[PDB]
Amino acid sequence: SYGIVVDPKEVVKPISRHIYGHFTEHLGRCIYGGIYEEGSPLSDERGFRKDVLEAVKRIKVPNLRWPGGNFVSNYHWEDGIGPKDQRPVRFDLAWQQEETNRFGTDEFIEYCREIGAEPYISINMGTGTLDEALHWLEYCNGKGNTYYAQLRRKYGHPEPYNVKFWGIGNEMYGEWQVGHMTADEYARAAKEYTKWMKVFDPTIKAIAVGCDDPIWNLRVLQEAGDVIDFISYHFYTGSDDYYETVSTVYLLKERLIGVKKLIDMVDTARKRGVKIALDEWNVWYRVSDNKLEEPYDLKDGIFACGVLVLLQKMSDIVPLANLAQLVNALGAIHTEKDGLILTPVYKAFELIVNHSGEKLVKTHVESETYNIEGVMFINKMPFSVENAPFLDAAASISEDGKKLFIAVVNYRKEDALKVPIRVEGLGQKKATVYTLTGPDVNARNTMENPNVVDITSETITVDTEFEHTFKPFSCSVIEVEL
Amino acid sequence: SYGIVVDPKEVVKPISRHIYGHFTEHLGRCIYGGIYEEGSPLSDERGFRKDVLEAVKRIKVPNLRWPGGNFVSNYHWEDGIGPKDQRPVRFDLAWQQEETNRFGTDEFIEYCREIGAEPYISINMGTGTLDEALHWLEYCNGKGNTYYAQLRRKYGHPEPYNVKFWGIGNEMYGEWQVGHMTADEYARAAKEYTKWMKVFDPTIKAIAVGCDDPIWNLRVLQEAGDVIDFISYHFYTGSDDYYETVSTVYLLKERLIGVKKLIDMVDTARKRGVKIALDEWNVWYRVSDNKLEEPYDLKDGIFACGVLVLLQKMSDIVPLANLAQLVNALGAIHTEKDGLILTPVYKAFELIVNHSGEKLVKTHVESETYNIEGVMFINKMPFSVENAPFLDAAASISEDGKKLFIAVVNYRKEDALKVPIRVEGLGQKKATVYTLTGPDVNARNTMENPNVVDITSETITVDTEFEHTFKPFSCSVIEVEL
Ligand SMILES: OC[C@@H]1O[C@@H](O)[C@H](O)[C@H]1O
Ligand SMILES: OC[C@@H]1O[C@@H](O)[C@H](O)[C@H]1O
Ligand SMILES: OC[C@@H]1O[C@@H](O)[C@H](O)[C@H]1O
Ligand SMILES: OC[C@@H]1O[C@@H](O)[C@H](O)[C@H]1O
Ligand SMILES: OC[C@@H]1O[C@@H](O)[C@H](O)[C@H]1O
Ligand SMILES: OC[C@@H]1O[C@@H](O)[C@H](O)[C@H]1O
Ligand SMILES: OC[C@@H]1O[C@@H](O)[C@H](O)[C@H]1O
Ligand SMILES: OC[C@@H]1O[C@@H](O)[C@H](O)[C@H]1O
Repeated sequence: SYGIVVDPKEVVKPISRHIYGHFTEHLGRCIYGGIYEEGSPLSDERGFRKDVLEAVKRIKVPNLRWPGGNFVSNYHWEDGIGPKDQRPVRFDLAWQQEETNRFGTDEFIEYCREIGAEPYISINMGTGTLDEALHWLEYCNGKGNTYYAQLRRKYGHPEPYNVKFWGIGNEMYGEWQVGHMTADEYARAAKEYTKWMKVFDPTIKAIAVGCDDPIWNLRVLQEAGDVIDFISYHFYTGSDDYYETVSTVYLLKERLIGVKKLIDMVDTARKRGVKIALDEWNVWYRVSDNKLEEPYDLKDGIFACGVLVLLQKMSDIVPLANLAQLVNALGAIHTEKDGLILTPVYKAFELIVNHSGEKLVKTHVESETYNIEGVMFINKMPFSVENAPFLDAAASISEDGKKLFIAVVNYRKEDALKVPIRVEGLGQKKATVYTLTGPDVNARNTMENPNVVDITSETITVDTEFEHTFKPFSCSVIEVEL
Repeated sequence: SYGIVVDPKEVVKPISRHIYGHFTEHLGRCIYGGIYEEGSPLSDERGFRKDVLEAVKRIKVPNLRWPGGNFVSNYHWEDGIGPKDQRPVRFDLAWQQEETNRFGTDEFIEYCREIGAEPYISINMGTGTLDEALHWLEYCNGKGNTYYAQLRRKYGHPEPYNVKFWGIGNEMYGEWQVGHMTADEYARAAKEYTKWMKVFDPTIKAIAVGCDDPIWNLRVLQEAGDVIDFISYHFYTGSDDYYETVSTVYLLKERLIGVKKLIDMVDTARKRGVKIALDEWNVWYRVSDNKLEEPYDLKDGIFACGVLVLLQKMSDIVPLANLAQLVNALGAIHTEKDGLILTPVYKAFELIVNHSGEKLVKTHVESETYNIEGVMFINKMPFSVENAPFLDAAASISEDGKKLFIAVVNYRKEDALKVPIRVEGLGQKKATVYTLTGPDVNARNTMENPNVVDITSETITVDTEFEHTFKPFSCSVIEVEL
C-alpha cells in the first residue's frame, strides 16, 4: 500500500530549471535591511549583505523577480536610476513607506549578475504607461543609439542587460492594486503592452496576469494569447493545522491543471504553447501588516518541498515558478542587523535544488490517501482536497546521466513510513539520503538556535529492490551514482 | 513495454450504469421506419419493429433520450398525445419533414418500458415555454389532480411515468437551433426552467447545455450550478483514416477533463457535484443530409469500444452518456423494410454491455503511445492528440463479486499484441475471451453478409500471470469466474 518504482532509463521530460525561481519586492525589509544595507559591517562595497549573498548563492537562483508585487503598480523606474544622491524619495502606496530608490534597476541587475540569476522585471501598469514600459525595456535591452540605451551606457553599462522575462503588470484584478482593471481592460492592455514591447525586442518572454477567476483568465488568453508566453498564477496557503497546510500542495496541483485546461480551450494560446508562471507562491496566514515577517516552521517547509516535487513532475506545464519571497517579506531567509536565520522554507530549496536532476524519469508511486477540509491564507478561506497522498515522490537524473535523485516526501504527521523501492537496472550501491526534518511540525530556526531544522544525511545501501524508512513530516532525496 | 495489472480486490469506484445510454431523435428514419413502423409485417400491434426490439433488448439500454436533438427545439409535445388520428401534422424545421406525431410521449414511454430503459426527455427551449415544459413534466410525473396528470390518466395511464432525466434544451448555443440563445440568455433560462421544474418534482435530474465555448459553459455553471445536475457535452468525430478516427477517443478524454475543470472553478457547481452528460456521441463525417445514414465500419466500431472503455474509467465524472443514435440516423442499427443490419458500432455495445461489471477495479496499463494530427467530423476540422495509447483496458467486477471483466482495446492497425497480464490472487482458471474484430478496418455488415463483423469467443487458461495475444484493431473482454 506504499511503494515507489523508478525507471532511470525512461526519461519522461525535461525539468525546467526555472521552477526554482525567487522574488524580491520592495516590501518592508526585503530590500532595505535584507539583500541591501548600505554601510553595514556585514555588507560589501555595493551595499549587498554578504551573509545573505552567501545564503542565496547556495540555492542557485535561476531567475529573480523584482520589484513587485503590489509595489510595482505604483513604481516609476526612472526614479531609481542615476547618481544615488539625486534619486527622489517617494511614498510607496503598496506598503506605506518612504522609498529612497537607492536600490533601483542598475543595482538589481548587478545583484542578479552577482548571484548568477536571470533578471525578471515586472512593469507598472497601475500608474505606468506604455511609453514608460517601453523606455525601461529600451534602457535594459537596447543595442542602438536611442536615448534610453545611451542612458544605460552613460550610467556605466555599455552592454545591454538582456532581460528575458517581463511581467506585464501585477495582480491587476485585485482591488488592492493601484490602478486595478476589469478583465476586459486588463486583457486589452496586456495585448497592447506585450505587442509593442515585442516590436522593440522580439526575444522577450511576456508573463500576463492570471488568477482564480476563469472569466478573467479566458479574456486574457482570448485577447493576448497570440503574443504572451505565460499566464501567471499566485498561490498563498496555510493554517495552524499541519495537514490543512501540507494537503494544499494538492489543492495547488488541481488549480494549475485548471489553468492549463483554460489554455487548452483557447486555440491561439494552445497552438502557441502558452504556459503557466507560478510567479508567487508560499505559506502566508499568520501575519497581516506592512512587513510580512511570517515565522515559517517545519510544516511550512514540508509544504515547500511538496511543491518543488510537484513542479518537477509538472514543469512542462509550469516551467517558471517564484517563491514569494527571498528575504524578510514572507522571507525564506530572515535577517537582523547582526545576522540571519535560514527558515525551513529556505531549507526546502537548499535540499531540492542541490540534490535534483535536469530530467524527470518514470516514477510510479503507490500511497494511502486522505480527504481534508480546512482553511487557508490570512482570511481563513475554507477549502477541500480529496485523495491527498501521504507519500509523494519524483525521480530525476542529472544531464550527464551519472546521477539519480529520488525525492520523497512523507506527509504523515506521526508515523515513519517503511517504503519498498524498485529502481530498474540498478546494482547494489552505497548511496546518500539527504533529509530535511526536525523535532516537531512546528520547529523553527532562530538566531539563538540556527540549526534546529536542517538537512542531515546518512549513507545506505540501495539495490534493484530495497526498503527505506522515511521519517514523519520529512522530505528526503536518495542520491545514487548510476 | 505493454502490460496490464489488475487487482480484483481493490474496488476503485462504481461504474454508473448510465454510460451505456442511447438516443432516438425524430430525424429521417430513426423513428418512422426505424423503431416504429405501423402496419409492417415486421411490427407488433403497437407498431414497434419486433426485429429492432430484439436487437435493442440485447444491448440492455439503461436510459433512452428522446425526441432530440435539433428536432426538440421546434417540437410541441401536446401535438403528440391523445387519439393518434386527431394529432396534427407539423412541419419539422430541423430536418424539413412532415411529422405526423403518431409517435408521441405515450408511445415513447411504452417503448422505454418494453426495452427496460429509463426515459430521458429533452424539452423545447427554442419555440417552447416554461409553462409548456412544466406541463410535460406534470403529464409524465404528476400523481395528484393537476390537469395534465389527469390528462395522462384520461389517455390510458393512471400511474405516473416517473421520468427521471430531463434535458433543459438542446444545443441552444448553435445558430442551427430554432430559437438559439446567447450564453447569458441560456444560462438565465436554464436556471429558470430547472428551478421551477424541481419545485414541482424535486426528484428529477436536470441536464443543462454545454459545448466547447468555455465562456458559455461557465455562464451556465455560474447561473444555474446550484440547481442543475449535469452539463452536457456532445462529441462527433471521424475521418477516412483509421488512426485519425480511433485516436479521437483521447481527444474526447481531454475535452471531458476540461469541462470537469470548468465545474471545479465554479464554487456552487463544484460543491453540489455537478457532473457531465455525454448525451450525444458517435462517429459522423461522411453523410451530411437530413437522413444521416452513416455507413459505420469496424474502425468506427473500435472508436466506440474505445469510448466505452474510457467511460468505465471516468464514469464518476461522466455518469451519463448516450450514443447518437440508436437506429438509422447516425445509427447503430440500420433498418430496411424487410430487415436490419447490426453495424460495428452496435457490436461495440453488444460486447461491452454484455461483458462488464458494476464496479471498476484497480487497473494499471503500460503501453506504447503515439502522436497524431488529423481531421475530424463532417467539416474536416484539424485536431491533434498527444501520447494516445496503442493499448488500453479497464477491469470491472460484477456487483456480487463473482465475475471479473477485463476489457481490452488493441488499437494497433497492423500487429497483434501478445500482452502479459497480472491478476492479483487469481487461481489458475479457465476464462472465456469475447472478441470483436473482422477482416479489415473497413469491414461492415450487410443484409447479404450480416456477420462479417461479429463477436467471437474462445475458452482460455488464465492464472495470476498469463499472456494473451490480442488481434490488431480489436476489443476483447476476458470474462473470469471469481
Ligand atoms: O508577496 C506579497 C504580495 O502578494 C501578492 O498579493 C502581491 O503581488 C505581493 O505584493
Ligand atoms: O495576495 C494573495 C491573494 O489571495 C487571493 O485572493 C489573491 O487573488 C491572491 O493573489
Ligand atoms: O481566500 C483566497 C486565498 O488566497 C489565495 O492564494 C488562495 O488560493 C485563495 O483561495
Ligand atoms: O444527432 C444529430 C444532431 O447532432 C446535434 O447537432 C443535434 O443535437 C442532433 O440533432
Ligand atoms: O452537430 C455536432 C456539432 O459539431 C460542433 O461544432 C457542435 O457544437 C456539435 O454539437
Ligand atoms: O469541428 C467541429 C467538430 O464537431 C464536434 O463534435 C467536434 O468536437 C468539433 O471539434
Ligand atoms: O457476447 C454476446 C452476448 O452475450 C449474450 O447474453 C448476448 O445475448 C450475446 O449476444
Ligand atoms: O454467447 C455469449 C453469451 O454471453 C454469456 O453471458 C452467455 O453465457 C453466453 O452464452
